[PDB]
Amino acid sequence: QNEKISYRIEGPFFIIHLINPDNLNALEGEDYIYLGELLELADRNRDVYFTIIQSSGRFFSSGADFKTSKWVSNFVARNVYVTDAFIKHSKVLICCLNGPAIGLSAALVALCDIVYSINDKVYLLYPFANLGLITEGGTTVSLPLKFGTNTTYECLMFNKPFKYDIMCENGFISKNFNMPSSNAEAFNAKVLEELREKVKGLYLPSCLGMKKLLKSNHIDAFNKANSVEVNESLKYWVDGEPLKRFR
Amino acid sequence: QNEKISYRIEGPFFIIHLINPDNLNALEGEDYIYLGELLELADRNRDVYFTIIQSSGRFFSSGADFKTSKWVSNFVARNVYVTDAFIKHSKVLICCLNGPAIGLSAALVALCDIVYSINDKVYLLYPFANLGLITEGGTTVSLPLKFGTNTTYECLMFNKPFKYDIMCENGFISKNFNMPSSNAEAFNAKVLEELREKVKGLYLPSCLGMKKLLKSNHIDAFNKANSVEVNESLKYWVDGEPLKRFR
Amino acid sequence: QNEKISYRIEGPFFIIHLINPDNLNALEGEDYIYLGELLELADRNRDVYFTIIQSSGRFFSSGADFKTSKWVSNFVARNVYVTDAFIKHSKVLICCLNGPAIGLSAALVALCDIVYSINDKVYLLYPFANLGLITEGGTTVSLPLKFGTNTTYECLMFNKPFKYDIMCENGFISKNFNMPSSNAEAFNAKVLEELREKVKGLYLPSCLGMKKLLKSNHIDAFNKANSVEVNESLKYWVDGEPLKRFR
Repeated sequence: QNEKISYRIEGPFFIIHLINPDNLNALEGEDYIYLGELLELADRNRDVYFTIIQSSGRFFSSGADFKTSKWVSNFVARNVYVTDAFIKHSKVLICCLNGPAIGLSAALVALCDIVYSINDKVYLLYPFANLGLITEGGTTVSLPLKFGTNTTYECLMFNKPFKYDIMCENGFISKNFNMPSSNAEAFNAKVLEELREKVKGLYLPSCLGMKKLLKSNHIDAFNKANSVEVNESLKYWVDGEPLKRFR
Repeated sequence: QNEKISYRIEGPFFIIHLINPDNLNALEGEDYIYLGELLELADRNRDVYFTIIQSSGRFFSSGADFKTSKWVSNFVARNVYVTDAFIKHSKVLICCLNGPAIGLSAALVALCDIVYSINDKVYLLYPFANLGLITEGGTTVSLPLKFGTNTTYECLMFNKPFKYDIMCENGFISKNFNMPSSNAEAFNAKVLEELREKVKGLYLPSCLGMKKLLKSNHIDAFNKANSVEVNESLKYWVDGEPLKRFR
Repeated sequence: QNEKISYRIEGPFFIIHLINPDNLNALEGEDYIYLGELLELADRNRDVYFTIIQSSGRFFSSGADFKTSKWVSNFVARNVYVTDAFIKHSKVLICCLNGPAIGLSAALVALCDIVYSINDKVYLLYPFANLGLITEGGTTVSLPLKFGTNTTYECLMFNKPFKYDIMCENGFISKNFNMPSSNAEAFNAKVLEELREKVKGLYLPSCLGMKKLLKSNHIDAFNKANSVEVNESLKYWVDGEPLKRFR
């Protein structure tokens, strides 16, 4: 197991927690892999109906941690594995956004089923054009779907944040808790307090039955997207440009 | 014919009216069937270009009326038939929302082409998780399409209303008449007054031509949805849980 | 070359300009064709990454210029060619909306990737029902996608504008410059000033790589749409009604 990311179960809630606020929860390849496996884990567990993903500090995650060298063949394997696990996960994926997210970790927020926000200073940022890359983590599908093509084009092409006012206008954030971003702990605990309230009286196997159908609406497109995003990425690595621009 | 639901024709407008406000226009299986047949009716009638669906009282409809017992094989046959008729209907479907709608009658509001609202206290509610069921009436497709996946997940998974402020933010309501919900009669009559204004000067066969193309965008998905929703539902009935939870 | 529409290149920006404000930039068939060819042009040019489309005066365009007569077989050939060129264009399409757009020129605004507006008095209008026609310029796909089915039905069926407040609520306008619509010149120049700012530091081949993937999400539907819109249109011409209603 891993000291940047913890997890526990709590009735129907399998809870994953990024516990490295000092480093703005930047994640390395093996961290993304681990995160992928925790989902595989919650997904086998027959008592779990909701995978909640929380973080810490002032950022949800600043994304990739930057510290023949086909280290990029791991970078790529990273993308595929973790993106696959989200796309396919059958439990209801909930993300507690305690601050900005960037890069692949931002793409993963966009694959979650429900998102809640600590306050209105949150944003998602996809700096691909800036690092001479293209879309990853299913964003080809996930961004236009959840924010619209024209907004997606404005943000991706010109490396601009999908800010909070955009998130509400498109219903991306299912609720804002409007709390200090000093206290991520209380926000994460407030969310789970309410989740515990909302599930009372429900028949949870219905939720999974319902996700099973809703998921079918785009599952093929999500997978197609993951596949072709990776293929086309290689054209960009072999050119070399991404590397020069890691500085 | 049937004493819970009336209808008349009025130039291009085939008007269907739920006329049972005392019982908050709850509908039984045969009522949904009848409603399905009235659409088949308007759909054959070559003078009709708009099927308007109005109700009465303080509710548009509270949905299913609850009053070897394979009565559920009728419940199921109900869903399939009436959902089919909406999906396939070729006239422009307009719904005059005089108050909340619940359940299948709420799903049918989501299949209508245009919706108008009496005032800002209207809502749609889909209590499937609460009755140990899954999605029905094409909601698998219709909700994410018209409100977005993240909002759909928040409302369905946790049995919460799609309230009015959500409906505007997603353009679901094409106009609010902002009238007392004492007077549904005047609201229904105001809507038809305006509809009569708006059609003047138009070439109505163009409207049907245009719906024919727009409809093609999701017709397969709607049908796939109706089919698999029903199949998967049976897994839930045979378990029994829906029944225990009718109390 | 053509005296109603100019163009120049300026680093990565291929700029097309409708320069006939006196006639509210109404366009004839051969004008739409030319516009189609300018795109084919920018699309071959390997130094170009953005095709910017600007206009002049108080209108972006009032659409079709109205001034055995199978002149309609040219009307139709017009639609197909120019709609094809937009659908398929691989450079990032940006449209600077200096005032209202109508008809096919409005449909082409809806095919652009990004749109900016001079001020909040802009609108798009699709008067097809009014001229006994159906959808053209891919609007069958483009309108519901970018504004939603219910709003699309309200505007098309009843010949009403997609006004500015609707455009923001659906993220259609990626930024409003809030300037006098006296001065279109300054607005067009302000847009290009900012575009020049935003591209600095980026790796432009990433933008085209990203559009290549995003475009794939609906390219088949757009093409299907162009094809069947044309086929079904002929049923309406042969009836004659469009012609009677050109007065």
